[PDB]
Amino acid sequence: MIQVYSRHPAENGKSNFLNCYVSGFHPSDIEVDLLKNGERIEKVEHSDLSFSKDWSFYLLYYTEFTPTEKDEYACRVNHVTLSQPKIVKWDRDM
Repeated sequence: MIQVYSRHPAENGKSNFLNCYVSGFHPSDIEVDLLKNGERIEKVEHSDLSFSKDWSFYLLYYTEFTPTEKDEYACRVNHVTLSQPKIVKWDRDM
């Protein structure tokens, strides 16, 4: 599926980057977003590099986060094969 992590330890009150790996899916025809309990964060930027058929060797996107006792962070991915994108939530509040 998807395996999310962070670049640094979860410190309640810091801003830092949410890391969502998506591997095996040629970047050209997939969709991935960074969420909060199924809510689009939005401050996320990675531009696809498809060109033609593309080559998945490392897909990652990045968004500003601040962990709180209330908010859960998830990363959603969809491909033509799936009829529904999947959510992977980061172990700290799930």
